[PDB]
Amino acid sequence: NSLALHKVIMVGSGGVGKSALTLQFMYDEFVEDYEPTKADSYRKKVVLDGEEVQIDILDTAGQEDYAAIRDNYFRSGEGFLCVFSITEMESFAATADFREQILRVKEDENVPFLLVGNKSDLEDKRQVSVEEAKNRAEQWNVNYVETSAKTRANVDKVFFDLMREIRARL
Ligand SMILES: Nc1nc2c(ncn2[C@@H]2O[C@H](COP(=O)(O)OP(=O)(O)O)[C@@H](O)[C@H]2O)c(=O)[nH]1
Ligand SMILES: *S(=O)(=O)c1ccc(S(=O)(=O)Nc2cc(F)cc(OC)c2)c2c1OCCO2
Ligand SMILES: [Ca+2]
Ligand SMILES: [Ca+2]
Ligand SMILES: [Ca+2]
Repeated sequence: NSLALHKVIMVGSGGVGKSALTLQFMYDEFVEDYEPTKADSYRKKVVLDGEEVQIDILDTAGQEDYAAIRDNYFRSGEGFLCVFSITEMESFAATADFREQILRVKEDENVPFLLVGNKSDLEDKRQVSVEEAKNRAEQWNVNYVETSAKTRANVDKVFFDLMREIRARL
């Protein structure tokens, strides 16, 4: 009677595509204006490897600055999509901070976690090399996936593959 509930948290610096990825996954729409300061949760039934489950997505927005609240939000998460934009090197640099924030709270270096390089449809504006992102993912023992919220490339993959990590590790 009770479905598995996979609790996913989007993290990453501003403008990288957290909301656009979420809204593409949820509603099959590329949304380009979503309030940068708006954090919201989303829930959908999805059939994961043939099992009906519920995904809950917390689309964070960095507005909450009070560390105890931010940590409470992370503590509740079971898996993390750590998003940067391949067109903004500083957003890639910033991923280290989210990683540490998550590790401090979850206290488990194997927490379900994907490094997501979004905006793969903007190859001509790339600032982060595939090599260096892959190297960082290797250092963290996480998978690296490049996505485009615009074209839908690997959007279902990152949510499904994270749910597979949650299923396996919890
Ligand atoms: N070209 C392109 N633009 C994107 C992609 N994902 C997000 N954007 C754009 O980047 C801006 C910020 O995206 P948003 O999801 O609001 O970033 P957030 O601050 O991480 O939630 C928006 O104007 C989006 O249209 C993508 O995959 N490709
Ligand atoms: S709450 O459900 O009232 C809530 C959720 C999310 C945010 S936020 O994403 O704007 N701030 C966060 C939340 C995180 F889990 C992590 C952050 O750093 C990655 C930032 C939020 C609230 O309520 C208060 C305002 O912010
Ligand atoms: Ca769960
Ligand atoms: Ca957003
Ligand atoms: Ca869909």
